[PDB]
Amino acid sequence: EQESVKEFLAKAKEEFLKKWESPSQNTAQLDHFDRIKTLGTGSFGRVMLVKHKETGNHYAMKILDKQKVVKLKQIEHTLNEKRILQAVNFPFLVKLEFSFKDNSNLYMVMEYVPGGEMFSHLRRIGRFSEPHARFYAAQIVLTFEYLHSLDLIYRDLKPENLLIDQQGYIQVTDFGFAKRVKGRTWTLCGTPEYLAPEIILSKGYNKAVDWWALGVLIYEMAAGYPPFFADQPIQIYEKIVSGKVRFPSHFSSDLKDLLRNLLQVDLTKRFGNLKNGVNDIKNHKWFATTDWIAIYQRKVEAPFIPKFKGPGDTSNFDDYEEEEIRVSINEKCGKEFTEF
Ligand SMILES: NC1=C(N)C[C@@H](c2nc(-c3ccncc3)no2)NC1
Repeated sequence: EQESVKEFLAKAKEEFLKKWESPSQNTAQLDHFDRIKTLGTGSFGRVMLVKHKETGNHYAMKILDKQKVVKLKQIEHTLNEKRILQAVNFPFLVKLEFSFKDNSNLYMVMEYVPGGEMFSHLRRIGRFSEPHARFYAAQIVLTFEYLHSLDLIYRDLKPENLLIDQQGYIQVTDFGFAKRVKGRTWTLCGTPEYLAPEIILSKGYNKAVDWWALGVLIYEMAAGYPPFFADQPIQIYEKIVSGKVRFPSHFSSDLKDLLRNLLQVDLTKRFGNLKNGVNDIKNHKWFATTDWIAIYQRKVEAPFIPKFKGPGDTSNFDDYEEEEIRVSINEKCGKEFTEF
């Protein structure tokens, strides 16, 4: 508990709270950009590569359909996402540069990270070596230390949401389930393979669900597949609440010991949620070679640099059908999104 770390987190919370209490709004508009390519797509929104017409800079624009947000009951979650993203600041979190709305849509304009998703690189290589997995895991440990000290839970850790930048480091994206929480919270949300047992059982839960998800991620990076999988979600949930996990023989003894303490079904015994907090993780034998300050300062040479030609290259993302960005002549759902 060195005073330099305590003072760092105290200042981090001061700066977050000032932006949290006075958010920015309406800092660009759609016809300031040229549309280039669809980078991914979902049930109420998509992400598109765009170019700013006056500066030439590239950005990733997240577009949400207001009517579909209402129908799928995601109003509060969408308002959480933009308010948190405009208030945070950390080396491994993606930067929000603009936000605005119009008659039909909500827009969040982020920095474009051209190296692609961790998911693509993991599946192409097969599995990551333990030093490679540990480089990425250390970045997530520091990011969760930051978020939890601001009373934020993240709730969507998985390889699809971790983007690899030009230096080989992580940028975390997608804050659609992130929330400010003083105590417990109760919403059923997340991705099935990564959910903690207390979410599945409809209990009130806390930041310990992020430390469970870190155990799932480290297992998946080091093995090539997640610890709990099956064809139907109900079958995945039965394996999770049992907590029975089998480890490949190539895992080191230190790795198995860390994973047994992160994938602990009893949340009151889980690493990250004991009296010493994150320091039970930082001081574990599996992290003995990690220089925590050098990682934060980005002074460690990364194990892998993505191949791409420049800031507008899309070769590390995949191909989707290209659809219109339509804006109605009439305003939709104006009252619901007043504060956006
Ligand atoms: N399943 C999900 C994806 N598959 C993509 C992800 C997301 N990616 C970006 C992005 C930011 C900057 N540069 C490139 C991409 N923003 O959100 N949302 C969830």
